[PDB]
Amino acid sequence: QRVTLTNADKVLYPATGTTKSDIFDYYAGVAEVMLGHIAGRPATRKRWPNGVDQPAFFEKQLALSAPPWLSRATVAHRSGTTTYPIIDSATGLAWIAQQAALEVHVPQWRFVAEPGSGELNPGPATRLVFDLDPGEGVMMAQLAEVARAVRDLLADIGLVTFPVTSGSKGLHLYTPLDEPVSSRGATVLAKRVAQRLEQAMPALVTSTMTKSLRAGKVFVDWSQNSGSKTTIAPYSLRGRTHPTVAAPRTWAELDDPALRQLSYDEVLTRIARDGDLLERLDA
Ligand SMILES: Nc1nc2c(ncn2[C@@H]2O[C@H](COP(=O)(O)OP(=O)(O)OP(=O)(O)O)[C@@H](O)[C@H]2O)c(=O)[nH]1
Ligand SMILES: [Mn+2]
Repeated sequence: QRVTLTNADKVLYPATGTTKSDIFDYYAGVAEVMLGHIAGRPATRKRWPNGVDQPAFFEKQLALSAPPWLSRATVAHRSGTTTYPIIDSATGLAWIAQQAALEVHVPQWRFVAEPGSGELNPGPATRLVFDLDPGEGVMMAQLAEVARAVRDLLADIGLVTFPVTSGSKGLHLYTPLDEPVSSRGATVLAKRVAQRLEQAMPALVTSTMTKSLRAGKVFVDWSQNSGSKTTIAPYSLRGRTHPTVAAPRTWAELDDPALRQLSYDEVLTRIARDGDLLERLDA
């Protein structure tokens, strides 16, 4: 289990001078809190080899050159088969940094080992996710109000919801599923939540993607519960002008109208103070 960090001094975020080495330091720093929420999941790497002012790609297939110690599993998609890495150790996060994989994206299900053969196949959804996107003119205050409304509807079912500022423009919400549920079943439940909210507050919420009608509304994207979709991992850096993070928040923080995205240094400071706000999500 060995990684050599090359171009450690290469700036990946020109705006802030943040380097590959800084990204390595960050991922080392968040390893203990981040690994639980990506354990057992295929990791998709969004890479910016020349930094955030240069092109990115969304890399799913594991390269032939990938180190032999990386855990991996295969997924049959509608075209064929893809081998993914599974990130489950500090060394794995060191590899992520070396790859300039600023963002780590995962589905809401984990691999499960076969009864007799120990072969890894996709298992049930372990959590629901909601991806909340602000339409034009929509401020953080409205995103937070809609997030509370999602939380309340799920609370009517005895489900708990954890808020995450995405690091980009919106909010992500996670709710742990106590009993096993298929990704199909998860997508149905999430869609019904979204639709219920849109019916209750059609001027403030939409459950459909079409952008012509998104202005003034929060689009509550329920579709990333699909087995074939991903959502950025909690604690992931973002490939944006600033090295912001998909940062777990408290509901009390969401009562602040000045609510904003957090930078990676802030997230480290918060972990030092409070540990993992998502500790109960994948326990
Ligand atoms: N195919 C593909 N999917 C992507 C790519 N980048 C992100 N995704 C996925 O597309 C969806 C939206 O991702 P993003 O655009 O990063 O949105 P976000 O993290 O919710 O950030 P904001 O909406 O800006 O707050 C998620 O399902 C991601 O896993 C990409 O380059 N290619
Ligand atoms: Mn979004």
